[PDB]
Amino acid sequence: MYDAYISYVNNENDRKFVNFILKPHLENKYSHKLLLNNTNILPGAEPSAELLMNISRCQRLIVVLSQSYLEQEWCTTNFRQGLWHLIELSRKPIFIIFQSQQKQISQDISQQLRQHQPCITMITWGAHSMTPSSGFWKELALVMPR
Amino acid sequence: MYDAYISYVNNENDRKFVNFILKPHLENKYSHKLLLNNTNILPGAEPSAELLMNISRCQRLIVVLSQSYLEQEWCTTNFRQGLWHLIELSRKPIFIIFQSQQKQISQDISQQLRQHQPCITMITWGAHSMTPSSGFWKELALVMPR
Repeated sequence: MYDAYISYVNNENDRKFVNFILKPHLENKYSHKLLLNNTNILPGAEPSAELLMNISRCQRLIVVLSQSYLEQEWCTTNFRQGLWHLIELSRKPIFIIFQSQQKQISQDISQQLRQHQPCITMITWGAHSMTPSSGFWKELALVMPR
Repeated sequence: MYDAYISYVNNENDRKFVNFILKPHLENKYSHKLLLNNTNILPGAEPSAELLMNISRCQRLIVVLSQSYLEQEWCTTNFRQGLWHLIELSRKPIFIIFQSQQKQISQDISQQLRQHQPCITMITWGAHSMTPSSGFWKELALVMPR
């Protein structure tokens, strides 16, 4: 049924980005019906129940992979296992990272994300974005359904 | 229409493996209809003609990634780009490698294949295999259609 599933953590910056920037744009021009939650989709580095039951009715998975998101226990203790689970559960999860925060992204996380690069989409957000013609919205459009 | 696409090079070992072991087994119990060619699917490290037109009517891609296969030009000159094209063209290409030949496989290629590990399937062939219940045939069954 749904076009995408949006996994984020509920840090102020992140929730304004999800609810004011991203959710309105994908719901308008691209006509999408979105599912989204700010809980831990990988408790114990194993898929949660809400995610196991909900993802099967979503075509894509967008992770708002911020510094606050990357502080979660699965991110800090077994990012490979969780990334495996994401890739295996949706096929081509999209990961939104932030140019301002890439300072903070630890070595192993950036390497794991580039390593799988054809499989996963890495989208980056800078000052350039928000103009609907943008590297960001171009990329996110090409990886969305139809 | 087709279950799998089998890319091999036509070195003695390879064509006998494709035609006597693999094609008969996958076409029997697993009821598969197989497409296969021994030409270069990545000329100039870009998809060939038959591969682009045929792959759209195939659900899986198996590469018989032997020592002889890896001597081809795209393998030796731009294996990352060709692997990118494969991942982008089929969704989870399967790569059959040989335990006897993993000896000969250079560093960069083995590591590129492990890098993408959730996305691509790596199946390895040893003395154990050919018993239809096999680490090999179990794995190859779990990555095949339905």
